Amino acid sequence: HSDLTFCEIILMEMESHDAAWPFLEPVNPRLVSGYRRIIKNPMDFSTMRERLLRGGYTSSEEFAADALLVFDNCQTFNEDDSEVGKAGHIMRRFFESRWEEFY
Ligand SMILES: CCOC(=O)c1cn(C)c(=O)cc1Cl
Repeated sequence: HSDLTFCEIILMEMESHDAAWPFLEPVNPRLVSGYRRIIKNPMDFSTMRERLLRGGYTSSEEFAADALLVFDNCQTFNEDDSEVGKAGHIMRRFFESRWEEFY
């Protein structure tokens, strides 16, 4: 239980983060040219929220994979000095930091 209880804590903390704005909702491929072709497994905080709420995470490890996928996607599609890339680096370092000072 404590495993999934922390997942809620961190997801909430990511959702409300200043740098979270690129990752709150699925990327809209109609608005982002090339996104469909380049990113095979899209992921975002609202998708993780839906699954978490509907109980669909077996372990804290499955949750971490989705979180890391968000930031791997970010780094694959965006330049590191792009506005989205900069936000993703802040978010990625925030996640790894929060996650580790518990596990
Ligand atoms: C809220 C709009 O965010 C974006 O436009 C965007 C988000 N992600 C996660 C990307 O990888 C690329 C863009 Cl353009």
